[PDB]
Amino acid sequence: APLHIDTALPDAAQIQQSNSWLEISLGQFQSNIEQFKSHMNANTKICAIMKADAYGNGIRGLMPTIIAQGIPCVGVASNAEARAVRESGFKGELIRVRSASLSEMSSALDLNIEELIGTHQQALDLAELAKQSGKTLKVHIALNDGGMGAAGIDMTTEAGKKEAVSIATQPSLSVVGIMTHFPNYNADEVRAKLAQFKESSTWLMQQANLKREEITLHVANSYTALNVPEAQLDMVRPGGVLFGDLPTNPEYPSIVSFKTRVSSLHHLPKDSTVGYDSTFTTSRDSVLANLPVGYSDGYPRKMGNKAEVLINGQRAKVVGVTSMNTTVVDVTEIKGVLPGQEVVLFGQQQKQSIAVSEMENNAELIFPELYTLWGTSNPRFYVKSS
Amino acid sequence: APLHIDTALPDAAQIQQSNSWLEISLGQFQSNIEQFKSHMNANTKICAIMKADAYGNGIRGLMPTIIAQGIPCVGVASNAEARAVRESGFKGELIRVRSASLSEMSSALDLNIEELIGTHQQALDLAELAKQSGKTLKVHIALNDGGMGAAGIDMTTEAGKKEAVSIATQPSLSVVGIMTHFPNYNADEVRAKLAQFKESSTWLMQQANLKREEITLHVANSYTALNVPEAQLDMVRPGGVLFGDLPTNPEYPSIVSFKTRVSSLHHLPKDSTVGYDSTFTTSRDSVLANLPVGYSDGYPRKMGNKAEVLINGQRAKVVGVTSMNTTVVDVTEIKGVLPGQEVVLFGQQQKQSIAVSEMENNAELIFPELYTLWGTSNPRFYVKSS
Ligand SMILES: *Cc1c(COP(=O)(O)O)cnc(C)c1O
Ligand SMILES: *Cc1c(COP(=O)(O)O)cnc(C)c1O
Repeated sequence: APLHIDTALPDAAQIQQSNSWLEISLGQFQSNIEQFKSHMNANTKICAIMKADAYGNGIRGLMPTIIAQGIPCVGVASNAEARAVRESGFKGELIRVRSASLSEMSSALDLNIEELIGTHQQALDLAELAKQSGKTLKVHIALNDGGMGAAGIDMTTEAGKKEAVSIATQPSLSVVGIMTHFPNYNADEVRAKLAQFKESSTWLMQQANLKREEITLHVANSYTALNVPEAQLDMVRPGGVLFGDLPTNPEYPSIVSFKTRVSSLHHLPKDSTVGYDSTFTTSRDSVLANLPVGYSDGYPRKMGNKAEVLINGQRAKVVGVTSMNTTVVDVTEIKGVLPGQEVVLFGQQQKQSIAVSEMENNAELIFPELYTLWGTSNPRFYVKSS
Repeated sequence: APLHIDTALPDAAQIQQSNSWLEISLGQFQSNIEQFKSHMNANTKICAIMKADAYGNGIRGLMPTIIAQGIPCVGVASNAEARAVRESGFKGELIRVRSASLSEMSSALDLNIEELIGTHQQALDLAELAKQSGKTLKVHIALNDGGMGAAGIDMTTEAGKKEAVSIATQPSLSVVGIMTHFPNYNADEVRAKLAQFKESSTWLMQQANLKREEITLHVANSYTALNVPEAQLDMVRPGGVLFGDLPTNPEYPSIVSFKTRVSSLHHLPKDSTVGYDSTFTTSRDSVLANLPVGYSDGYPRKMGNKAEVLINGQRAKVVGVTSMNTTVVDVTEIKGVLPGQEVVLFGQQQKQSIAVSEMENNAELIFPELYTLWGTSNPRFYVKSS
């Protein structure tokens, strides 16, 4: 992950001299948050998950919305993300959504993160940090009732239960939450695992003399919070849906568009090869648009000869493989095309739209694989309109 | 591409609190440059191609080597890259290796870039910029003899030849180079296209009254410079080989390693699912290492259930799919594993090595697709040893 999340919010002139960029619809983000809120029980609170620099959309540009919406909790993964969240002035709960090394946790003490622990050694390490800093650190215990087998303590055996109790009774730590995480969007499976989580967390609280009314039980990602409402419990952890990436729930549109522009227009006669490996040959006298975007910007090699882009409200085929820095598009039949015109790689333009499924099929990746790396590799412009 | 290339060269403490990082062997880079130089004719000069933030390895950390080695020319793609090169104090020739929009070219005037033009409109636009800035701008004309059909002017028709002459005779521009670029690593094809390039460039110079001895003819990328020596001409444009990514020439080892560390160690009984979509189930009582790296760091989803990583000098299988931020590895049979230990995702560790072909097969990407996005998504540490 980036060591530092740049403090700049790119302006129009800066975007104008960028090769490619992301356009983030702040209105759509606000709308998605408000829509999501409308479905939450009165007794659940929201922890907005902002890992991977807010799912590629950018923590620094989105935090003022999180604050204006009065969201009480934010989740992050890296220390750079924790810093960017606190630098926004956010003074609510900040949780880490993943296991973090001791070196990560120790360097972030000033940020008041509630770490996520699932092993005795993590508890021991944090207890020592607490001791050395003269404070009691707040933690969430991750349980494995969801069956992720990743961050949590599995309690299906005697040894696992014993380890769980050790975590939960560690001196110098305050257990403020107990959680799990679900691996699938199957509602029946989530309901069965939710029941098991309630059993496991109740048992653990009994064993460690924790008071239920002081513990935040939380299990729900975006899918679960909306589609298994009884799993909302004390707090929900929506990430993708806020950004409009919950594939089961298309009523939350994506907030991200990926754009470039036509650099140059080239006349190429019939029977001319295009691109590395000469994977395409013109079948007619052609006009090709040269776009200064390539796989190093996160537009994959596989897009060539498969994808279409939008130029002047019309679909144009990507021809030849995409190079490290350049993409070539056939604009032979597209009317009105000129250098400098905006090109949509993902998003809408006039009456045309590129679907998420289309992107996925062409890239042979899932959508977040695309957009998280778009976000590390391109500036974000926050559009505020409508 | 990034709008700004961070000015920091991460130190050990900063790396220690990063989740994942790249290790760049400066010694290997120096060695690769010196080895490459040993094969260049006395009359050719070197333009080190440093696009995509030096192929993910980082312009700012590598420029002092470029300068110490007395390389006279650097090539870049984005304006941010041009800035990073000039900010190193490099005062040699700076060329753009791709078509760039007018908005890009106009914003970069202070950087003294020699732009790369293949259309009349680009020539006209730059001539106007020259006029308005009271100077003569230096340009390279891209020709299509290589058959890339991307940045160049195709001269196989009368109209193409006429456009080429218009580019080459534009008032207020100084043609300092004429070039092409080859789409394949086939030496016989490169030789045939080289002959055609010599014919086309000679004709163009005659038509526009250009003086051969003042024009730099250049056609060779890494592959061509080493494997078709007669194509070295006046200047070569090596990128990949300097960084140790020329697949035909393994005698230039890769300068990049991708690393993380063990965050936590988890005991998971037999018949336990791991990861989203529960694509893996343990067949025995297991110990799993949780690594804080995932696809948002550029370690693809497809690595799960396919790849191995190196921990304590031994290979360990990645189990379940990689998530946005986390990777799980089976260390059940690995002896000596402890939290905090370094993990090699790509590179060498003790007697083990992960091959480029292995990476490619597992990720279902070509190597530069991986490393360019590693470079935008992780800090670089420059190792200076041996
Ligand atoms: C990312 C993550 C979430 C949010 O997941 P979405 O499917 O994007 O809503 C919630 N909890 C944890 C532990 C996560 O890692
Ligand atoms: C990237 C590029 C090069 C260098 O290519 P390698 O195969 O990495 O050596 C040379 N010329 C142009 C025009 C390029 O775009």
